[PDB]
Amino acid sequence: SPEDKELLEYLQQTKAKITVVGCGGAGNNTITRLKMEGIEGAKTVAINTDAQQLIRTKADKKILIGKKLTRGLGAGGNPKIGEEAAKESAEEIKAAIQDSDMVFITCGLGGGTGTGSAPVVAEISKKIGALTVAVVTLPFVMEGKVRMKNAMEGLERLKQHTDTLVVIPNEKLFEIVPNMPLKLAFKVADEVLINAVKGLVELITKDGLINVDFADVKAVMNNGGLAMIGIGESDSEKRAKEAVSMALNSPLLDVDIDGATGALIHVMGPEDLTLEEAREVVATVSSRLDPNATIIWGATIDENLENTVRVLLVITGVQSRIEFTDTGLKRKKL
Amino acid sequence: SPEDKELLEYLQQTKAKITVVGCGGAGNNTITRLKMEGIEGAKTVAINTDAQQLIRTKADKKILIGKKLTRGLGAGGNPKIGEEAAKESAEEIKAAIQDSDMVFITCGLGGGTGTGSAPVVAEISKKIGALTVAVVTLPFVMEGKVRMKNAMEGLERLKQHTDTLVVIPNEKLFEIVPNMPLKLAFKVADEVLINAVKGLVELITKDGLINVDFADVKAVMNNGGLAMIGIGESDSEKRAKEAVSMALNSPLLDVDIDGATGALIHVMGPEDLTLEEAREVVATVSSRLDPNATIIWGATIDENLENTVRVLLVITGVQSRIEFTDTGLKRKKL
Amino acid sequence: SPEDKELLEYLQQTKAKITVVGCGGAGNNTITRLKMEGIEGAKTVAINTDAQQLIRTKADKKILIGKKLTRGLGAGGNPKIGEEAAKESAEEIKAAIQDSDMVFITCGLGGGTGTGSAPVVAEISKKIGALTVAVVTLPFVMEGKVRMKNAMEGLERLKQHTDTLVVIPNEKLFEIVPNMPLKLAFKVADEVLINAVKGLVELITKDGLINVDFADVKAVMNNGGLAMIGIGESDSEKRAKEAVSMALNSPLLDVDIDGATGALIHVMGPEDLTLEEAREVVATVSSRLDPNATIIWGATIDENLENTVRVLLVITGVQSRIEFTDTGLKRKKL
Ligand SMILES: Nc1nc2c(ncn2[C@@H]2O[C@H](COP(=O)(O)OP(=O)(O)O)[C@@H](O)[C@H]2O)c(=O)[nH]1
Ligand SMILES: Nc1nc2c(ncn2[C@@H]2O[C@H](COP(=O)(O)OP(=O)(O)O)[C@@H](O)[C@H]2O)c(=O)[nH]1
Ligand SMILES: Nc1nc2c(ncn2[C@@H]2O[C@H](COP(=O)(O)OP(=O)(O)O)[C@@H](O)[C@H]2O)c(=O)[nH]1
Repeated sequence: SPEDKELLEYLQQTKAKITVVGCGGAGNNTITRLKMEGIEGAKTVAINTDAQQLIRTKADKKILIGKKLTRGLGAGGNPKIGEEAAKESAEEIKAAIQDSDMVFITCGLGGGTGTGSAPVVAEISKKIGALTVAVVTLPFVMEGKVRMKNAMEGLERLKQHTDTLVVIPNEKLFEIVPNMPLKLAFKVADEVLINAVKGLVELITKDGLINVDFADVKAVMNNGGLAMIGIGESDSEKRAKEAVSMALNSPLLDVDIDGATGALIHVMGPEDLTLEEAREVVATVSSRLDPNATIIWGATIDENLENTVRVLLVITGVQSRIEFTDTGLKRKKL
Repeated sequence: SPEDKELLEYLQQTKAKITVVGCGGAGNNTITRLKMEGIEGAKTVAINTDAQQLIRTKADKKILIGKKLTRGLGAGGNPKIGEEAAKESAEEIKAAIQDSDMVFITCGLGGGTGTGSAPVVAEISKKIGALTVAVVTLPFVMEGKVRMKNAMEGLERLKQHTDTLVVIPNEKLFEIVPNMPLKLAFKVADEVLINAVKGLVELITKDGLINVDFADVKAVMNNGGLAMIGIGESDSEKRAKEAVSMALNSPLLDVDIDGATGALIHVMGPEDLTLEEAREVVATVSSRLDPNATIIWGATIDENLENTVRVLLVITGVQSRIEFTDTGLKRKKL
Repeated sequence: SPEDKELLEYLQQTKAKITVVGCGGAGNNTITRLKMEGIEGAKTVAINTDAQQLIRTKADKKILIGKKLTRGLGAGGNPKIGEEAAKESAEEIKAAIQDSDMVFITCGLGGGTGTGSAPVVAEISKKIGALTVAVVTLPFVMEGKVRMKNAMEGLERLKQHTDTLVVIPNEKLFEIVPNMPLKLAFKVADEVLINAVKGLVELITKDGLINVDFADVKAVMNNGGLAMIGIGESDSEKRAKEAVSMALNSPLLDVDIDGATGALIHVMGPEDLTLEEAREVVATVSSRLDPNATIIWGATIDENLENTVRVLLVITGVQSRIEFTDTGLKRKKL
């Protein structure tokens, strides 16, 4: 029977179905790059309340949300509209992430479409029973108080309908290249973003020097509460050791990780990458979290990655370590 | 791309998408006429719990609701059944008004299908984020106490899922042609209805001596609370002046309009209609509402409208001026 | 018009649309038999969280629920998973029972897919406004305390989204053939089940010596609260009298029926079945319930039913007569 045959086939699926949804201009901007630089095994869905941005975007599926609310003309920086536009198009959004086993909601918090629609796309995803993960940034302080109070509130809302929520405070990007002209500001942030997102998807989707079990990912990530990134990499010949300290020290991991469970580690390096450098990476890390943290890791080889090995680090469940003030992420004072 | 092309096209839409849903026998009866006399740019959806009436109706789309509840055999005057039949067919109803920018729910309150299903079609419409407007009548007192207590309760329910709700008390039709035999009763009511409904749709959809901005309509109507009609027209040569006083005095505007915001004014007249008579119309009106009422108006020319100019008047947000007793609309006593 | 023609046709439907949904292994097992032995006018839908069982099943439609939650690999005896798998696939489940006028949810309570998914399929059915009926069993005591505490809780949950819920305690199967080896245990239970389910469907769907009005069924069954079965049959020549006492005495009707309203009686017999034996059957029964119980009955002739007449008995609204302890159905002590 065509139903039995279909059933049989189902059992043969070997790969997890990952869909990436970018919201608003920045999120669409991100989707456009993954769609070009390629995002190993993942479909891209861009959703915007602004038709012009949506149109100049490159994605697998485009959805103009808020068609009656907005008119294809933007949400004017208003999270309330981003939200209704998304609520108004729930069906359509859900129909795009419907078959995904895992869904990543990415965007720049602070605007109206992203800040308002991300929590909506997230709650819709959770309903269809998918692994809901958000890799989202916080505005630069230069952008002002209203942009951040809005970003904060969005983060809070996004917290409730998210399995794991990865926050990247653009402000620390300045702790990485101190005298950056706002120009690069958003170009650096663009980079960090595409890394955090691609680093995570491939860690789960790209064949490495280890089989990384989606069932494990789902296990851990199912409870990443509030996670934070760490990126590091060494040109030198003591790579692993330097790439993981860089990472463990990135100003992006702006949190006290001592009391942290779960972690996802992706070491990427050239063909001369060793399962041992990977392990070095993993233990230097394991050595700093709760003694029982569940750690997911993988190791992939990157063509264009010269003599270097990057080390993406996603430390989860740090929400008790942080303070959600409507002025930003404040490292908790107990 | 077919998605981009589509997106582009979207931006070119110039006309608001209006769908008119008539519920129950009277509502279906109304839809049948708009479908014939033509309702400038608006699709008609008739929904009934009675297959026989539905069948003899003329509409763009027909929906037999309550197919399992009822069996295509009516709701026997019961609002409770009108409601479940509609709740039972929500999906189907929603699929018919799904793309509308604006939805009009029309019916004769007092029966079972209309009284029960109108609030359901209204809440469904609001969910899809459309401009939900109801042009609905109240039964004649001859019909009795049960018919009205049911109509009242329906009006209340309809209040919660409606952007603006236009009430037409058939009882005042007698204040217009005093010794009317019940025959005409429903023939007069039929007229007033088709006017209130067509007058409003064309005001928004028919090209006049002024561009009427749907964005303005949505603004005002988005808050018409409880509205009431006024119809007037003058054969004479001081038209505007006579047509707007007639209107301002119609026994149908059975409410204290002094404290009213928003209003929609549609003056229709022969080709010799002036933008000035229209303005006369509008100011005589503006002069009687809150000094800051938002007034939407338009002016269209009607072929078959001899030497006359009709003046439809929809005064909104008068709900504080009225008393909802389960015996009818009582002009509030503060 | 194709819409009018369609409407017309609708009015001509003469038969109620019955869909039977079996959940989990036992439920799928049951569906497989009705699908083969044939279930007079009823479509079969098998739903399972385990692909292997689903595949070896025979049904009109198969649905693998919990595809993201479970992975086509079972629910491991967990009701919590049976539930999420079903909640996760609500749309798909609903799309299969969507046009039914009546829906039967059948399964063996105690496992994870059935116990968890039956209440979900039931609440979904009630939403589409269908006659929701469950013919479900309770585990044998040999299976242990956890299997039953889970079955009990499922029964409770199933109570809330069910029009009438028919419980068959497998434990009393031993009061019928006392020294049964667990082998037959489940083979006897298999029989009783296929009878209770087919007996009820045909009583409503198979042409007998009486027109049984679906409108009556819906009336009664709409309020069967907690029902219990009785099966009996006589080889002899005083059939009716013996078949109805057997039935009235079956250890399966483990409840005090004196205070019971409604009942459904299906007497099946050979071609020499009399409308009078049927009436004998019905009055011996009527004589023992509340003096105003609404009794639905029918009478059908069965080819392969030698000189015998079976008598299926479904006595409804006995929930006040029973005690729901998380160790089984205890005949209430007031
Ligand atoms: N990385 C990155 N962030 C951006 C970019 N443009 C804007 N943002 C950030 O994202 C936030 C929202 O901007 P935008 O994406 O335009 O918002 P929306 O379209 O209204 O949802 C801002 O507060 C910025 O910090 C961009 O090109 N790259
Ligand atoms: N204008 C108008 N009103 C009607 C007509 N028939 C009934 N009504 C009114 O509408 C109410 C409901 O009647 P009907 O449309 O038959 O109700 P339903 O079909 O049961 O929902 C009555 O109480 C009447 O006042 C009609 O032909 N024209
Ligand atoms: N009649 C019958 N009952 C069964 C059969 N297998 C299991 N059961 C009963 O149904 C309950 C659930 O078993 P199963 O159908 O495997 O559960 P599930 O697949 O996990 O939902 C058990 O506790 C048994 O009492 C069978 O073949 N026939």
